[PDB]
Amino acid sequence: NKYKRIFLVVMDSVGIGEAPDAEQFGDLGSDTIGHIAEHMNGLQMPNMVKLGLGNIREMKGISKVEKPLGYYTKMQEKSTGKDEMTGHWEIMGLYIDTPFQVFPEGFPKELLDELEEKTGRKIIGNKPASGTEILDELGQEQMETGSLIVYTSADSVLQIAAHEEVVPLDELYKICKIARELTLDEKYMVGRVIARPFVGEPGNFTRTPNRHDYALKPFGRTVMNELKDSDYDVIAIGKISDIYDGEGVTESLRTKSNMDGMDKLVDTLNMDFTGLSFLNLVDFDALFGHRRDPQGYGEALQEYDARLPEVFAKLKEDDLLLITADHGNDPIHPGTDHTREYVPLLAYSPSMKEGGQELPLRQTFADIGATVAENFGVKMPEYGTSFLNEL
Ligand SMILES: [Mn+2]
Ligand SMILES: [Mn+2]
Ligand SMILES: [Mn+2]
Ligand SMILES: [Mn+2]
Ligand SMILES: [Mn+2]
Repeated sequence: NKYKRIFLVVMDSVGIGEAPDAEQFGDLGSDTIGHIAEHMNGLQMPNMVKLGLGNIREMKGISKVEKPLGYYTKMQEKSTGKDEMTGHWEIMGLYIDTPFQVFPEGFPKELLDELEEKTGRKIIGNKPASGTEILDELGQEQMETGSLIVYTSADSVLQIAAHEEVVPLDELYKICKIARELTLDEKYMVGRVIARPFVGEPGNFTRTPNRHDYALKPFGRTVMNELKDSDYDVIAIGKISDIYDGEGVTESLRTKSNMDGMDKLVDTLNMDFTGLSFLNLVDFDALFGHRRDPQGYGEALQEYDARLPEVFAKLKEDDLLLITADHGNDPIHPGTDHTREYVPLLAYSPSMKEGGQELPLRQTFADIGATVAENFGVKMPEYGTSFLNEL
């Protein structure tokens, strides 16, 4: 192998400006890093700058450097959709024609009618809401009636809440499996069904850790599958295992925050492994992008950047660091959905004694998968062109 270890970091939703096909999505004018930089009167990201972030694109507080530590470019999404699954699945070598849908006005009556028909239960709610909000509003009615609270987030999810003392957990799980079956339909294609059991009394409801998820497997065997099948380590950090439904994962490390994510990345740097360490930093998307909070997003990016020098110090000559994103989620954009954007790509190894250069623009996210596959000598993905030789 050229590199013994590849550390892949997805800064979730950290887009670098509208893609050529942004108009189709209602995403004209969308710039995630750029609008955040303007809100902050200049972003403080000196370590990303040293890597060459400004060399990809100059933004307020983010300037180009004469000698970037590593190679740099941006990537264009080839798949139809801009959702959580699509971006990650493409990164690992796939092409996804069928997008996962979001439901800002709730689910179609046709879907909910069939769920009622199959379960013999009434459905209430049917709106985007946080767990706390929907239980405060509907928890009591749910307890008294034995109905199901169905709700969604700003991402492609269908969540079903029921009180543990009113609907047995095993019955809730059975209902979620039915919902999972009904939502494998492009009429209303849902990424994830989530059981949301709760306990307590009116005015004091709490969700329990008895949450179960019902996810879809990637539409194809991924580069992670190939690595695992060839006895390489595939260490998933954060939501990565969930996103791929465990496919090709050899170890999964749960994280509770972006800072915790970086701690787990550092943990993997300290591990003797051969293969891929794959981190998703989700706070950018989950806390700040969807909530249209440019201040919080900017603070999070600055907190993330400050962690990087320790990562640089720990990288070995035969380690490669790859930093990218999955889509955009511009915190100063209408609505609550993602934005169709280019994503940055930074590729750094301490063995790059002369620093890096500009790479040709990556025409699909699958170029990452192709590079990883070529490095470890496993079956190449159907899509994607490796840039390993350029490094
Ligand atoms: Mn838009
Ligand atoms: Mn994402
Ligand atoms: Mn999202
Ligand atoms: Mn050196
Ligand atoms: Mn390309």
